[PDB]
Amino acid sequence: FGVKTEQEDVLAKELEDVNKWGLHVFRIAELSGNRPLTVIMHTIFQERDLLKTFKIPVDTLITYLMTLEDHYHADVAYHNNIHAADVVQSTHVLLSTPALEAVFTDLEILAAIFASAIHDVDHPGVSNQFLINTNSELALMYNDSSVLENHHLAVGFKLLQEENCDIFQNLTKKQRQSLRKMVIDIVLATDMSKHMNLLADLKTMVETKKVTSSGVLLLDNYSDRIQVLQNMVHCADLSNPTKPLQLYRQWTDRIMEEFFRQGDRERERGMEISPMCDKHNASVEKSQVGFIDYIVHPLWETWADLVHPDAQDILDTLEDNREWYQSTIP
Ligand SMILES: COc1ccc(C2=NN(C3CCCCCC3)C(=O)C2(C)C)cc1OCCCCOc1ccc(-c2nnn[nH]2)cc1
Ligand SMILES: [Mg+2]
Ligand SMILES: [Mg+2]
Ligand SMILES: [Zn+2]
Repeated sequence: FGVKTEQEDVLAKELEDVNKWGLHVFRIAELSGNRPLTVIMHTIFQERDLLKTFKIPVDTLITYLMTLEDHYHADVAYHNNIHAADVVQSTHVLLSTPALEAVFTDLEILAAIFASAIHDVDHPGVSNQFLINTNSELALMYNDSSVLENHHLAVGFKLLQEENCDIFQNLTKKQRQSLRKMVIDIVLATDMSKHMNLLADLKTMVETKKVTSSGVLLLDNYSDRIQVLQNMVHCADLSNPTKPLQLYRQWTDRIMEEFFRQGDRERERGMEISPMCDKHNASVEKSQVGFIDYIVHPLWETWADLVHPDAQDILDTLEDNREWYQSTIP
């Protein structure tokens, strides 16, 4: 044929939901043969006309995406290619919000989506602090500073150097330097050690908010533009509790598998077991309510204020999920 396979058709039908919060990302992972990041990135690049805008050869895009997807670990429960695909797709929906219409350049949009795609690549499924405490090679290479996030960037960029992988080959040096700086600034902002300063800056921006040509945010300097993109990808990274409950609970199962495996490695080595990593002293439900109350709701309430009323349904889902987890605590 020159026509898709029946499995390719069922996948194409699921990918019609790519512009919606609550995409069936686990179903896309199954239908694509464990290629959700490649098919979601390819769909988004075609939808936003990024191949034409950036003169990206389609074979180069697909080669890079498969290579990037292959550097995520299928034997890590949470920080895998499905999480990367989910953050990409969630960023893509946030970039389309009414309040940001015509705000960002094509290069800023490419930076946010590419950053989302690479932001956890080659994640070993243990925390920065675990890597530091174990004298791991990664912690030594990055001098204990944003160890994982430095690594994700270095890998994401180094893979551009593999055979037919340079998706930026037709960008000018000016475009490449601007893109690279923005991608670095965004992925380094995914380190949870930066969360309280990012949130403080987002709150300051909401308090001093300006809108222009009616209803659209005014961002007239790099500091403000990069801060919104950093907070946007950080919101996407912390989006699991804002999703329909069938999706959220799969994310909770996966993060707790990864945390409990780290806690097993800590216990067996005589280390202090990290917060929420002890399967013998766990409350999954209390931990989700704490996560929402102290991290996810303060961030998403502030994001919702910046883009008000655009994120009202996302904030309502978060509040409903929080009440659901609270109601299951013995
Ligand atoms: C779908 O689910 C989760 C997805 C991801 C995480 C993460 N978590 N983090 C780190 C976040 C910071 C806390 C440590 C964990 C690591 C990541 O790097 C990431 C990987 C972002 C976690 C998910 O949920 C698992 C429950 C954690 C409970 O998080 C909290 C926080 C705060 C208080 C609190 N404060 N004051 N009083 N209580 C209680 C509980
Ligand atoms: Mg592995
Ligand atoms: Mg990360
Ligand atoms: Zn992540």
